[PDB]
Amino acid sequence: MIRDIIRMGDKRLLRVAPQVTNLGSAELHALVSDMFETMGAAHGVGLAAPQIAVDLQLMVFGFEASERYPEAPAVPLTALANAQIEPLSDEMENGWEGCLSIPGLRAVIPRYRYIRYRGFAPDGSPIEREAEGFHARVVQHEYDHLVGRLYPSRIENFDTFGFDDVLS
Amino acid sequence: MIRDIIRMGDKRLLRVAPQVTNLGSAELHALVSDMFETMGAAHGVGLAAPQIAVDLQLMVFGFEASERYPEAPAVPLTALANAQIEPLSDEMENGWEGCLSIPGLRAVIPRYRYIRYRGFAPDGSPIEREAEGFHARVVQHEYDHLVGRLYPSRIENFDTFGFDDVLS
Ligand SMILES: CSCC[C@H](NC=O)C(=O)N[C@@H](C)C(=O)O
Ligand SMILES: CSCC[C@H](NC=O)C(=O)N[C@@H](C)C(=O)O
Ligand code: NA
Ligand code: NA
Ligand code: NA
Ligand code: NA
Repeated sequence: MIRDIIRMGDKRLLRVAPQVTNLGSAELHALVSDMFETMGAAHGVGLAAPQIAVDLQLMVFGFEASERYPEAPAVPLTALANAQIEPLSDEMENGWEGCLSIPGLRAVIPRYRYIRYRGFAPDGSPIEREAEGFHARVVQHEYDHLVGRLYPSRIENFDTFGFDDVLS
Repeated sequence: MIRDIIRMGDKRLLRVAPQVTNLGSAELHALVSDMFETMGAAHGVGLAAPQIAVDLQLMVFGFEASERYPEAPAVPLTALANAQIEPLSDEMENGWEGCLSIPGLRAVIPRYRYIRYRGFAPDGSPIEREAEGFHARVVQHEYDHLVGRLYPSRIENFDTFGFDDVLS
């Protein structure tokens, strides 16, 4: 079932989401199914549960290939609960992001180039991976959603903030 | 003639505009006529020349009444060239702004509560006024456009940044 994506301005995107506690459940599998479906219909590369007004530490992401980010390597399709994230150096990297809760826009956002993330797959198997570049960025971006944070609060150069069809 | 309003992302909104040097001219009157017309069609309370891709220190503003800002007192309809602005105290005030170059959005922006602004009417008569509250805010907002600045770079609380129909 495709869910409605709530847009910036909605208080529900500003919450700190509680943990998932129903790993391996039919309810959770259904929710993640919906998230993948919803992410697909909106052409996202990630999607965070709060974006569909469900207050939980849960995200999905990945693609074989992206139209939006053609140079991006494949990122494994992943559903991740109770994510925690750790930078593996201080090195930052700028890159383009946009948000489905902020349709039509993008900006350049600095993110850690290298991270580790940990959590659980929906069946309850533990996940821990090191990630870099775009893979890392995506997970940081989704992580932010889980703590009530959106990319505009991280823009440093506002000359890069603009509409997709316009930006130059 | 209604002009196209360029949207955030366009480099032309990021320029520092040169002075108007054709006060009292038919060309300038025509340009301001267009600006008032354009501002009217888009339901603005101000509009800055760079928003219609004309690189000049020129702005129009004012209304008898605003649907968008019903509590706002009338601000005199004004066309102002070569504006300069001076705060009259350090007191700041938060209020809602939106931008026609950023359709659909608004945020809370701190502005000087009290200013003086100076410049010329299109016929070349000098204008100097003291202004407060909403009158002041509008002129600051348009002034920003003339130096390559947009309101997102002044947002301090990003919880207030959001879509019009959503914000709560
Ligand atoms: C590259 S980081 C952006 C990840 C998000 N998911 C957000 O919750 C997107 O898929 N964004 C799309 C819309 C994009 O960047 O164009
Ligand atoms: C109240 S300050 C906003 C002034 C601008 N003019 C900008 O160049 C507007 O008229 N904004 C409208 C769209 C609004 O605030 O809703
Ligand atoms: Na928040
Ligand atoms: Na975008
Ligand atoms: Na600028
Ligand atoms: Na608005």
